[PDB]
Amino acid sequence: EWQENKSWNAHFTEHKSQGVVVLWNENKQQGFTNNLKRANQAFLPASTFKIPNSLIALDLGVVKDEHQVFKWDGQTRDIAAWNRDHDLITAMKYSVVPVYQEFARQIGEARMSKMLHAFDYGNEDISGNVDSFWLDGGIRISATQQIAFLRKLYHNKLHVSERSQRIVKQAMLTEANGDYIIRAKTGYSTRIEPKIGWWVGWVELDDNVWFFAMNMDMPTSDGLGLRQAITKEVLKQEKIIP
Amino acid sequence: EWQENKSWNAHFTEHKSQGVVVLWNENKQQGFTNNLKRANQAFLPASTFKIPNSLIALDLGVVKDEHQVFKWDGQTRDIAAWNRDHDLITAMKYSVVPVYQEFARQIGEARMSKMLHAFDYGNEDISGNVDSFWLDGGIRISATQQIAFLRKLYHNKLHVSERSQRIVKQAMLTEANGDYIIRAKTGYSTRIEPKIGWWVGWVELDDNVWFFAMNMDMPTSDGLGLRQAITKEVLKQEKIIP
Ligand SMILES: [Cl-]
Repeated sequence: EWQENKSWNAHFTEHKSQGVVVLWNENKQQGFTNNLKRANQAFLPASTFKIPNSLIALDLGVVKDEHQVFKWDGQTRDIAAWNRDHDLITAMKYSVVPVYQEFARQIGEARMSKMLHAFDYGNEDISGNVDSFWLDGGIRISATQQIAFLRKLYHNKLHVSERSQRIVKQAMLTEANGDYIIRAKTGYSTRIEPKIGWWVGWVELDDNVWFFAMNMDMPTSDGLGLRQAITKEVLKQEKIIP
Repeated sequence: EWQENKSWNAHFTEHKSQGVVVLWNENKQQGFTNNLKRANQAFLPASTFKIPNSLIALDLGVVKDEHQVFKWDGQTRDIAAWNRDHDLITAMKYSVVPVYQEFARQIGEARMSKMLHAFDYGNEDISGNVDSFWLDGGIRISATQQIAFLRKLYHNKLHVSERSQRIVKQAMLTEANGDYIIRAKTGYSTRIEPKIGWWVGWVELDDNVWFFAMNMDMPTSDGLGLRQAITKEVLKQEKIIP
């Protein structure tokens, strides 16, 4: 069941922004959003694709464990954090595209396509460069589809090993305190209009889990922090977090 | 190699307290403490024993997974947080002794003894009530021994399944942000003098891990927050965290 709560638009308007936030109460099995249409609108996943990419890479042995070092290829790139060695944990934390482009090439398009079908991931279309299709290729997914995918991951019900799903959920760790735990992943699609930013994941509470998926128009990189800020304002409004 | 930093005693004295803080730089394989003598002094583990107890219960199947509900036994206790259903995550978070006492009874004395010897855990002496020996029994462990045990857990080198060690490290999650992750467990020994408080765990950074183990005299519960405060205060002085 899905209910539309348009009052969340205040958080977008007050931040000179436009987008969608989708929430899912696991205990009640009930979803909420401010925009039904945009919640089901299909976008490029961008770096949110690092979640399924990690799962496949781990299960195929392309990645041994979360501490296997992937050496810098020496090429200086704009993002200074990319110009260094990384493991799975830091590669996720800093959204290091080049490391995951190497994962995709070793996975290959054949295994990438077939294993993404097992996840029921978006339109299941990887047409484009095997190492950039989630950035300028044919793959598309909606916020509600992110939720469905994330719920399977949380419950270890994706068709990969439990170990791989545990490692990725560890690598998704973003914030934790005495009130909640957030496991999530940011995204930032810029190669194909409209430019947008993602934040998908869930909030773990003592007695419930709140899955979330949001995307918003991102004409400039100045507003990237609004992906998390607007989400936390919805969470606060619903008394999910203090 | 071990170096003594007596300047950290300022953090204990200024709080009208006495104790030890032990740190271990994993990358450099170097330990630091304010009191070499007390760093090797053995105490009752108290609720810090919930770490090995969780490992044993998981590995033996006493606990299915981290979300298996353990129903309240109906008995009202002083700590209100104990008077409710718990899973492994919340049982750790709120140090629910009674839930872990039932684990110990189901593990049994023979399997408990064998597993602690495999862990090289303290003096490996479980004499006393099988469901309270870590509170008023014969088992003893020092701050340096806590580190050594925790390092095995971090590296999945303990003699249990990798899954068991991953679940417990998940259950140990205490704090996480863009700067560090803390996985730890508090302790509070009161049944046998001297009353003390524990905090054992480690700090995960991008490029290093800092294991820590601290205990301090705890004549009254007024100073339980000093377990984390004094630890985070040494970490601050040593430029480990902001
Ligand atoms: Cl975790």
